[PDB]
Amino acid sequence: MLYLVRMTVNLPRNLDPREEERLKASEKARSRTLQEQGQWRYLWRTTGKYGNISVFDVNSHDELHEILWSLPFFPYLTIDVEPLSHHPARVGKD
Amino acid sequence: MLYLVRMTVNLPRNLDPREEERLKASEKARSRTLQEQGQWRYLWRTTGKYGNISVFDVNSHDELHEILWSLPFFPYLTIDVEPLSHHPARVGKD
Amino acid sequence: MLYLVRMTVNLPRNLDPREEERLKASEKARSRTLQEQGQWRYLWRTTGKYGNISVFDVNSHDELHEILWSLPFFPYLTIDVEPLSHHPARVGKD
Amino acid sequence: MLYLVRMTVNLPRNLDPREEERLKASEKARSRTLQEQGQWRYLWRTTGKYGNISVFDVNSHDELHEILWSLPFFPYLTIDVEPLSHHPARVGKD
Amino acid sequence: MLYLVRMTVNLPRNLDPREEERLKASEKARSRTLQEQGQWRYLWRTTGKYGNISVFDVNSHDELHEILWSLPFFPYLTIDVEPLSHHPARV
Amino acid sequence: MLYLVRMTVNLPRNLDPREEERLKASEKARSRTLQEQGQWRYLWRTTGKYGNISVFDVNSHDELHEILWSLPFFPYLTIDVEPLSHHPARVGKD
Amino acid sequence: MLYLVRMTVNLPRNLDPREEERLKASEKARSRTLQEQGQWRYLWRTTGKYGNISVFDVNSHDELHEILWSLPFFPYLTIDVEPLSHHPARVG
Amino acid sequence: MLYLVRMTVNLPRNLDPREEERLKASEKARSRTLQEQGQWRYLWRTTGKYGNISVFDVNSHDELHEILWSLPFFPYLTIDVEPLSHHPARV
Amino acid sequence: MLYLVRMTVNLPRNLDPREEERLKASEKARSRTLQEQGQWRYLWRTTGKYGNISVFDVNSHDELHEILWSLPFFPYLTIDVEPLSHHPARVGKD
Amino acid sequence: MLYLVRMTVNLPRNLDPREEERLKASEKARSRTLQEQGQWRYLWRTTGKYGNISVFDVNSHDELHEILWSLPFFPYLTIDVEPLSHHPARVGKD
Ligand SMILES: [Cl-]
Ligand SMILES: [Cl-]
Ligand SMILES: [Cl-]
Ligand SMILES: [Cl-]
Ligand SMILES: [Cl-]
Ligand SMILES: [Cl-]
Ligand SMILES: [Cl-]
Ligand SMILES: [Cl-]
Ligand SMILES: [Cl-]
Ligand SMILES: [Cl-]
Ligand SMILES: [Cl-]
Ligand SMILES: [Cl-]
Ligand SMILES: [Cl-]
Ligand SMILES: [Cl-]
Ligand SMILES: [Mg+2]
Ligand SMILES: [Mg+2]
Ligand SMILES: [Mg+2]
Repeated sequence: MLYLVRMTVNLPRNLDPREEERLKASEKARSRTLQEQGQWRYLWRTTGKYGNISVFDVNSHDELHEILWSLPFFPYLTIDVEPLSHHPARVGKD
Repeated sequence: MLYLVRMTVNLPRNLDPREEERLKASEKARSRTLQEQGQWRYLWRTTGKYGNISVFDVNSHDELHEILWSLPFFPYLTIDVEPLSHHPARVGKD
Repeated sequence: MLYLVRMTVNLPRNLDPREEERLKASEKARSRTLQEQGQWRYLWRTTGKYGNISVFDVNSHDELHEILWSLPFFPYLTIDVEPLSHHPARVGKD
Repeated sequence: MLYLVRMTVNLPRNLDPREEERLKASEKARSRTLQEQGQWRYLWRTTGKYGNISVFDVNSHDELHEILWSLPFFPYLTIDVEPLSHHPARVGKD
Repeated sequence: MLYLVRMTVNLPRNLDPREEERLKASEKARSRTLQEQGQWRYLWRTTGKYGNISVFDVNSHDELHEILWSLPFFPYLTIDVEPLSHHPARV
Repeated sequence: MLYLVRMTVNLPRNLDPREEERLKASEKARSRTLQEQGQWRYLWRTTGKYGNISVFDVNSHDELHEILWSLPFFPYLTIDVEPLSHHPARVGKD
Repeated sequence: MLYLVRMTVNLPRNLDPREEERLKASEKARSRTLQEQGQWRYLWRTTGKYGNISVFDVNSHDELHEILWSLPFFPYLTIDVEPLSHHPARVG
Repeated sequence: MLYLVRMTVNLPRNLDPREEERLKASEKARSRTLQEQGQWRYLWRTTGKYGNISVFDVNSHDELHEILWSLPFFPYLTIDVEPLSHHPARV
Repeated sequence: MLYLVRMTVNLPRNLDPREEERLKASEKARSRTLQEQGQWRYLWRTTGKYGNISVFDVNSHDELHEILWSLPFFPYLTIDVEPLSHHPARVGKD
Repeated sequence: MLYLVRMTVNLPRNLDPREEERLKASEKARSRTLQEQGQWRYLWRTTGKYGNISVFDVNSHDELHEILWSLPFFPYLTIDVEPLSHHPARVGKD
């Protein structure tokens, strides 16, 4: 099942610069795994913005929740989740 | 380049049914052509709603504008256009 | 899996009263079938308003979409859909 | 009487880790008792968010207020409360 | 139980004038009985607006729903409902 | 003349317990005084929230501003003020 | 008592032309009176829009309400009302 | 030319008492000068809130900008600026 | 002085076709004159929309008001106006 | 490709005068270069606010994104990006 997921990142200014670097690296490694495995299907950045606009391909809401909750950035994210359906006019794969 | 495009459809209440069925057919035919040609890259239906969420891959704003203005549904659409950029953490193709 | 679904009903003021009564009877019959078959899991009235707050239990976004699209009231509904996940603190049935 | 209640949780970043862990266990024990007793009728996780959607079954607005005010998380919650009425098309339990 | 209820009225421009007079009289008669009985506890008009801001006192959500749905104006109202609780500092 | 006033409270997290309780005590005392004198005509708690919905009965906007300013909570309140007029269909007290 | 009042005007497209010119003349005459009295204290037009942004100067909310309800345009107006208080830094 | 200006004030919670005092004093002195000179034409308090609604009378957008930027409170203000035009019904 | 002006066009669906043609021709001729004279300094279309986003250069708010009020499309426009100032970092023309 | 870009600036309250002076200087120098090279086509101040309205002229969304990310002010900016198209009624340069 497909979901459109928007994430806005607000890392705190008083965040320790050294922890910030560890967080950033952990986040990148985690999104790599998830893209390689296919759950994180598309990953784009809205032009001019931090954060991402993505499509996830997972088999349940619970799975999507666990993936998002697991992200190192989660405590600093604002997330919007929108289910996507097959469009009858679609030519090719969803 | 990539654009995330949301469209919501509000067809007039007083549309003659013979016109409405042919308008829907022409819209579907036009989106088919655009998907086949590659400009309309992804097309999804907003779950529970008469609209679509799409990704267009076109070479200019003017090209996207002309494509949207061309749609049979255009006079009845509410459209939001968001430019998408490459995410540095992307694994694979944009 | 579960979805929280809000629906608000806006029937046209010019609706033939006989057609309005037929439409309402059709809507009520359709929601009965969907509740008996288990997809329409919970159904409440929004106090003071002509609408409902519901919980649907289906196997895909597409299933939910087809169900909502099929409702006799669909052309007159404003619908919001939100996925729900199992809460780790839940004691009892979902 | 039933109420739909949305809660979003924003724990302070400067929360002492032992304070936080015990706050989390206290919250879970409290929601457990309220669910066992029936006042907290349904509880779901908002997919992708630190929060919940709940249905409470209590005898008065005052009873609901006291329950919410008493939750360990209350000082860190954003709460929305909406009364629910019995829907005439309901087949099955509320 | 108390509820704060806001109502905004939008009567259609194409309402038959006689029908509009009758509707207004029916609405006023209905709010009169509900206020006399106590369920419609307070009724104010928002300054500058064709609406009301009210407090209802009823025994359940279902009772309030039936009362609101019963109003002659219901098809033309935008309604917001908010539960009110006793304030511990109330004197 | 009558005003509907909504207040939401956001106390600082960094208050010593003694200063927090003193603040809450001063607030309660101030609201008691205004209620006894009649300027604070009605006072209700928003179910599930730390705030109030109130009706003030005062002789000028200037008087209302000074009253609201004078509340110990003022520096921590979000306030909305709405003038109320006598309703021609009213039967009973304002 | 001072109030900041915003009004946006939406006349029906199907208004009889004669009736519409009459309504406009009645509105202008009514605002003239209220301005002469000082109750409609300031009257401006938001640049680019059909309506007004105004300050009213009246004794009570109820008086303001009757004034607004009285306007020939009232059925076609969207109105926002905000109370204004004396500012301690005001000079004059 | 006239402008309707809304200002909402959010002073830092960490300001020194003495420093905040001086800052408020500087703000009040600046608004006094601007009102005496006529550029700050009207100044009202938004009832119940720490803000103001103002009308400015200046000769260009650039002049208004320089005036607002100069306010001691500027870093702590949220400002909305609306150009006002002469109303044909103004007496 | 300069103003950013956004305009969205909503022509009635019940316009006689000749009237609509004349209206469009009149609008285009009026915007031509204003651009040639310099009051309408810049004119762009928001991609995907029937409107424009423009910069006007006029000597007063009243002058802008009269120009906008003059437009044949005025009754069908939603307009937003915001003042622009010379930016101290600008290199090149305004 | 033209883009309309709004930026609002929120500099940290704790920057000392020399930090602030240097950051502003760096931002000004960066915008100078971008204007000289033609990517930053128009630049105006938002009257009464610490911000700007700009028109950028670049060959891809990614080019704009890298330019915005490169600004000294970027961590402190709120940015909105809107694609612009050529308007059929335009007389003059874009
Ligand atoms: Cl990200
Ligand atoms: Cl699930
Ligand atoms: Cl579609
Ligand atoms: Cl282009
Ligand atoms: Cl329903
Ligand atoms: Cl929770
Ligand atoms: Cl009413
Ligand atoms: Cl309170
Ligand atoms: Cl007007
Ligand atoms: Cl009054
Ligand atoms: Cl102020
Ligand atoms: Cl246009
Ligand atoms: Cl002017
Ligand atoms: Cl800037
Ligand atoms: Mg007209
Ligand atoms: Mg048309
Ligand atoms: Mg604006």
